[PDB]
Amino acid sequence: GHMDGGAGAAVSRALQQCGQLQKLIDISIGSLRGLRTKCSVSNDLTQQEIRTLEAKLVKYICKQQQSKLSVTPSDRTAELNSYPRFSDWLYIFNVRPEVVQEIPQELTLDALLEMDEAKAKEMLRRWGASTEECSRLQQALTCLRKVTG
Repeated sequence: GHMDGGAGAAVSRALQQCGQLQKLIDISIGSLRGLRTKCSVSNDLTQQEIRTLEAKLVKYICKQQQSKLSVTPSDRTAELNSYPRFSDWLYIFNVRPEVVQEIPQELTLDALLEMDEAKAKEMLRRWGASTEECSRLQQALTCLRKVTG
């Protein structure tokens, strides 16, 4: 409710970065994409760069619920309403993609951000998140609803 209401010339700041640029999300995530599989790196400072890239990526994927203050959440686009993509979201903190593959296709982050934290904990725990694993996740999933907006 602060300049949002019409995603016209304001949508560009959420939409160019939705796909057109694809450097911010992909290139930053490529670094962790490598790290998720290849953890033998001789470059310590890059482990820290990657650490930044991960946290930074949340600002790119969840910007559409944060920067929705300029781009109406009721407008954005179907694509912008599909963000943050669970696949491109859980990969940032590792929310066990092993577990997310057990989730029914109708239920996605779309519905996860929609559910209660207590409820989500029990959902995740029913998909393979093994109790403490879920708690580790919950603390990171909460970042979504704490990304401002």
